[PDB]
Amino acid sequence: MLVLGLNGNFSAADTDVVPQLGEVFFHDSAASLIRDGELVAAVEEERLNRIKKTTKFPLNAVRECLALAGARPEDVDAVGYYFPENHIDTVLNHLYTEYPRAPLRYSRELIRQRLKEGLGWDLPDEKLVYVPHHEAHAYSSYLHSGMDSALVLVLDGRGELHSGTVYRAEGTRLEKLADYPVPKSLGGLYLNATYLLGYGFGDEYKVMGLAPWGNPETYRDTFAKLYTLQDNGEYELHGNIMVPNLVSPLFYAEGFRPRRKGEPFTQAHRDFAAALQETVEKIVLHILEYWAKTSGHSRLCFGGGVAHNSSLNGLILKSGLFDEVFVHPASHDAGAGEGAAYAAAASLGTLERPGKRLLSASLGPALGGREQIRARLADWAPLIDVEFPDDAVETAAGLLAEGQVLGWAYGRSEFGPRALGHRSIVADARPEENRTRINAMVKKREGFRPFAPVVTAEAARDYFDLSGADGNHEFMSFVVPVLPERRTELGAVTHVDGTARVQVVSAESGERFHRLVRRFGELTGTPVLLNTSFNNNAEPIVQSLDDVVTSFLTTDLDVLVVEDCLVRGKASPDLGVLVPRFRPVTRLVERRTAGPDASAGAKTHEIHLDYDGGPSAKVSPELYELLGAVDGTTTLGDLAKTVGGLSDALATEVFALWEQRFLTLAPAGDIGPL
Amino acid sequence: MLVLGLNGNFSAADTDVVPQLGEVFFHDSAASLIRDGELVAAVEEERLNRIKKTTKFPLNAVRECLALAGARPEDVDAVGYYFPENHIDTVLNHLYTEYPRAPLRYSRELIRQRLKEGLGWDLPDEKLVYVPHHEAHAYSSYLHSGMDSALVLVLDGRGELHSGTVYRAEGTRLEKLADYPVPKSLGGLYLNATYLLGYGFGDEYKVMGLAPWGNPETYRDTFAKLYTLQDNGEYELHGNIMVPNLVSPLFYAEGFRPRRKGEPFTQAHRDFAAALQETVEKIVLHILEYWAKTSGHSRLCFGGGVAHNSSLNGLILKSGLFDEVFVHPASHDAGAGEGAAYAAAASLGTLERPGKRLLSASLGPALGGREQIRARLADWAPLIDVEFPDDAVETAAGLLAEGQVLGWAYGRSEFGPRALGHRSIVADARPEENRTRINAMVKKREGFRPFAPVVTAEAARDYFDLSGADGNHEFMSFVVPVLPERRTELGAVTHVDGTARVQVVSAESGERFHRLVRRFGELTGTPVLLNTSFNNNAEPIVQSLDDVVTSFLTTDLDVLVVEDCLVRGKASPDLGVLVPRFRPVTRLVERRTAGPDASAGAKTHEIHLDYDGGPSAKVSPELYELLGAVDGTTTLGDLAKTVGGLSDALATEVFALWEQRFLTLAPAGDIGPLADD
Ligand SMILES: COc1cc2cc(c1Cl)NC(=O)C[C@H](O)/C(C)=C/[C@H](C)[C@@H](O[C@](N)(O)OP(=O)(O)OC[C@H]1O[C@@H](n3cnc4c(N)ncnc43)[C@H](O)[C@@H]1O)CC(=O)[C@H](OC)/C=C/C=C(\C)C2
Ligand SMILES: COc1cc2cc(c1Cl)NC(=O)C[C@H](O)/C(C)=C/[C@H](C)[C@@H](O)CC(=O)[C@H](OC)/C=C/C=C(\C)C2
Ligand SMILES: NC(=O)OP(=O)(O)OC[C@H]1O[C@@H](n2cnc3c(N)ncnc32)[C@H](O)[C@@H]1O
Ligand SMILES: [Fe+3]
Ligand SMILES: [Fe+3]
Repeated sequence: MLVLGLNGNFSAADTDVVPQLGEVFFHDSAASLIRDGELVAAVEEERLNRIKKTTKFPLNAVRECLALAGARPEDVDAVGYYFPENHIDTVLNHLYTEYPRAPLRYSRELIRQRLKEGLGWDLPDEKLVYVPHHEAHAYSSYLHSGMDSALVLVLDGRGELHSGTVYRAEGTRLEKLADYPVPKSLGGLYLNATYLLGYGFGDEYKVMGLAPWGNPETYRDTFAKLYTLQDNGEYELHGNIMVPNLVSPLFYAEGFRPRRKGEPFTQAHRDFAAALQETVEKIVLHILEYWAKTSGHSRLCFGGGVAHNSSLNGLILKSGLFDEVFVHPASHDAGAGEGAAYAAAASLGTLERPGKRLLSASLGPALGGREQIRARLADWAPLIDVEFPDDAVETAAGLLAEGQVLGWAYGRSEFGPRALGHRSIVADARPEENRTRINAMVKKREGFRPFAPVVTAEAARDYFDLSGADGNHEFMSFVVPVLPERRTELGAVTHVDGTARVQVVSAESGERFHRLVRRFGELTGTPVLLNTSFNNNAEPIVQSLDDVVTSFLTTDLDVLVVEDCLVRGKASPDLGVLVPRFRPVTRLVERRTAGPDASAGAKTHEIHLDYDGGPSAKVSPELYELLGAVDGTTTLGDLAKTVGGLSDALATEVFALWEQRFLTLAPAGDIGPL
Repeated sequence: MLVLGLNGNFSAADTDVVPQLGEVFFHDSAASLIRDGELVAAVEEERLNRIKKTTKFPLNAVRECLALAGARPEDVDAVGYYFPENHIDTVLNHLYTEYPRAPLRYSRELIRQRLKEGLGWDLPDEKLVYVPHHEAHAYSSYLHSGMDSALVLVLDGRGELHSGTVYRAEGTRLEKLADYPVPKSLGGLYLNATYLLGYGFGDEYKVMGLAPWGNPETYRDTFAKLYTLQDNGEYELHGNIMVPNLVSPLFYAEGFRPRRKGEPFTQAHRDFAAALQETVEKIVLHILEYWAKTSGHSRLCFGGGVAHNSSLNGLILKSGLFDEVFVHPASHDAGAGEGAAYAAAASLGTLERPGKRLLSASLGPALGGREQIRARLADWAPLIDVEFPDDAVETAAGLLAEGQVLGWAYGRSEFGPRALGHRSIVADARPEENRTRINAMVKKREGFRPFAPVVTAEAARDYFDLSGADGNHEFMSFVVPVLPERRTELGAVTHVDGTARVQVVSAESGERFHRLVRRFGELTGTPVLLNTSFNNNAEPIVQSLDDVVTSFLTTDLDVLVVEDCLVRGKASPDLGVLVPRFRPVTRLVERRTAGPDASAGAKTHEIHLDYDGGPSAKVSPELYELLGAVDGTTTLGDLAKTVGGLSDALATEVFALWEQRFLTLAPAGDIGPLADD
């Protein structure tokens, strides 16, 4: 039994199903492969097309999952999709009425067209199974919990008809106990409030990271007008007929002005986040306190996108409601695509389930074999020096104790948004300056942002207060208090409220990462490391070896440890050996506007990425002429000859387009099949 | 007492408040001027920036209105805005949360800045009065009716809180009787249904025009699921949590598939439109039966964008519920902007009302004086031939009897969507072939589109059944039956169901136009002319002389009559003398896309208009080099020398771009400041 789980929209690589398709229309595209009830491969398409939270069809992710399982398309028994057929088709139909040129191609045709053109796979209609959205979520959260009975809560933005569902799980059987309608969505509320702080979709864990810095008293009574806790676990949210945002009209009325991009976060902003975070905690625990005593379950699985609110999770944990809580590492819509596979298996036959709680998220493609990795790093020789230590883990621990900030790339990439020892950036967790520098120089992000610690399983309770229910901490699902007497020791990973979004690494969850953290503690007295995700501000988590090296050279990391190799940047790196290649979304424009006296304005030159929310950048006339000559095989040095050679000015300008990922710069060739 | 009325959004000429601002966010921008209670001036901004139903701030319209009234900006005593301040500023706030780089400027700051930068007018804060949206509509519709009391129904898409409002009007007082919430919008219902026919915002009247071609029984039981008539004049519309459209999910579930661009209208399309039109009539008649009995009133003023549904208006007329029915020529938001002026006068002091019923929509800027018109037509000499007849009306009447289609441009331009004898295209109404002749070869639009007749006040009742009630027919607000014994005589202007959207021109509403139609009737025994708007598919109704000449040269009209001058197109017109100018929204672009093997794709060159829903067109490398050198003074022929000269190929390509209005092509200079009459 081999079943493919699918989620996302149906856009090709270079175009969208309608032009400029909005970024929220079936996002977080991914493919999951389960076989005999075990989850053998999972990767979000964002890692492969390099578009964060992409909507495009997860074609590459399917191909990558088939390869990791050693399977051909013909070997797959069923395909699940994380929404009912009528719902996705009605939304497609709506997009079509707004874009009268788009052909009427609905989801069944589009899935079968993508799989046939992109993999040579004629999917039979009988094998494609559509699935209720929260049923998919619930399966994913619950079957990977290691529990035989539980209460499953699914809260997200919305499914086909509900914003929240409560399930009873026993064995492999789900039983609905409750749902909440779409206009009560807590993910809708949280996204709605997020737009008031200059953020947009995807930024909601920044708002959650800002809330501890604020006082939830200021706007407590303002938010109180937007919801009412009712009896027997019910609640109402209170809408308006002004704008499609639940939060802005009332806060506008009260003098609150939405933050602009590039403006500092004022104390009024910090208090807003705090009040928002408190509201959602109040409602969810209201729901949970009720359904805990009503259904009788002492164990909770929490899924849906809202279950990535680690702060909420840490408060469910510290409440007394449950003895055991489980959260999947992908609880957002990519997790729901995995669930669709389990739900498809159950509709055609019986449902095989995992036999242990999921401990590792390391489920994507790997970097390659020892020899193709060494061969590909040779192709980067004009930019990097490489060492091969006897014990890279031992060497990396020493470098970490010397104050070096490392990139750490090993094995298969992490499914879900957190890095857990396979595509990580790590540093000493003790100096509070490391939070300031890694925020401002490395990840190039907002100073208020916290940093998550990884601690060994054996020293966890020496540092963090895990009391209350037993939660799973392998995937950074829970915010926990740092023990008061350790807060100054762990200055980089302790937040303003004394909490941390902790990962507890064990030999069974990540053997090599546990080795790194244990050996660091033997050298320093502190088996705790700072562990942020290995990506700059312009990209999702790095996937391939070329991704890892590109990101290392274009961020300000000290050393890269990739599959036992020690990589450092060359003194004077030679950008001219690198082969420029357009991304399928890369676009070059020469534009003239109206000018003074109804004239043609002066020319400008822009590179941009052709998707909703995609960035853009001005380029010189010289580089505009250079990038126009890109053929995918000629190096940047030989291309630059047609504008008179690769001057230092041009290489710097290219280096900045590279850092914003406007196009691919990598040595000739590629690593080859893994 | 001099009051400015404003409506629309606050975008500049060359950008929008937020980028690519949606075409629905405060549309049909217009300025209006009332002095001592009379509407002295009013033009929609679309006429001046040439963007149909534009949302941009109506700064030009304001300047035109001040000049037609001989007023300094500092002479204005109050400015009125057609929405309340919390509402527009809350919508702006929402646009600002979705575009976090947009400066936080709300409506009061934005109105003042457009008037200080654009006119030098430091607007005092105490002069700006914001007005409830259906209150503005109501004033416009009732103060021009000539009625001393009436029931007022305002039914549009949306105001701050309502989608329909019912008033009692006595003298100058409005008294609210009822309302319907936003989710019951019939305007919204109609626009939702328009999207399923491959059309969009601004095409509703096309959908109304298609409805007679179809049988409302096919989808009658399907629409019945979307609404319910209730007691006490209430109705419910039945939503869904699937998509922001009331109609599409149910029809998708029953196999209805929305029309694509360029597809022919199938019988199911025609039936859908018919069933859609039958529903809105049924509901609006259900509202009105109740409020005509309950208020007991015999006079009705109907306002809001839904009141441009002339089919609905005629059915209301043929119902025996009212004795009189009045409809303002601009019942869409441009009229709320006028009404906003009155409501500001009522708020700030006393409300002066119009003496008589409004008879003529001819409230815009005028073409110009006799001398400067002759001078400007001289600049156009390389492309046109011009005669100066002794009686142009008499010359025109014979031409029309001869079978020519005529451009007709006189005086001040018509407020509202209808052309009524000041910016019109006119032809013999008798031959049925003249429909496809003027549709397919002149307007260049769908052929099903029927054509409106203009009849004389004297002959009117000899051709149309104006019975049922006394409706005002000076603005084509009412569709009426054509008398069966005349339906064959009037072949170009009789729809498939026997009806017509009649203008009735009198010596009082439009003298010159009335003489024209009367004379043609003396020459033919049929005092009916076909009357359509003077504009091709890519522009609103023309405004300036250069607009009128441009439009004549880029359509296939036989003759143009413009202020007593007869203009025809030269055998070979000389495009080289026209001076190209960029419009503020013109963008010229060289584009490269991703190619195979991760390469750079092909350089495509294109011109486009940078506003939501604006057109675009591919251009040759040679025209791209030429257009990029446009300096706004040098002629096309002199610019063309930098690429080898204006070859016939380039002139054709430029001409096709001219025809789609991508840029302004016009002789050097302008007609100059429009002089005083
Ligand atoms: C113009 O036309 C329409 C317009 C609209 C609706 C429609 C139409 Cl047609 N009509 C339809 O039907 C939509 C259809 O159905 C659809 C696209 C459904 C997709 C699959 C659904 O995706 C899901 N299932 O919500 O994915 P999930 O990954 O689990 O979670 C994600 C949620 O969780 C929260 N969240 C994450 N992180 C934290 C944290 N750390 N703390 C607290 N909250 C957090 C997030 O904040 C977010 O709210 C997308 C969705 O919800 C949208 O906002 C993301 C609301 C979108 C609503 C609109 C655009 C108005
Ligand atoms: C994304 O943000 C949105 C989207 C919608 C609504 C609102 C908002 Cl903020 N909220 C309002 O309040 C709208 C406001 O009042 C407005 C533009 C009023 C003009 C003058 C009316 O004409 C609106 C209509 O009637 C329009 O049909 C032409 C249907 C529009 C529905 C929409 C534009 C859906
Ligand atoms: N704020 C606001 O809405 O302005 P507004 O007074 O100009 O009305 C526009 C509305 O009238 C509806 N509408 C326009 N023409 C229509 C027609 N011929 N039939 C029905 N509805 C129509 C249109 O589809 C849209 O819902
Ligand atoms: Fe979800
Ligand atoms: Fe309106």
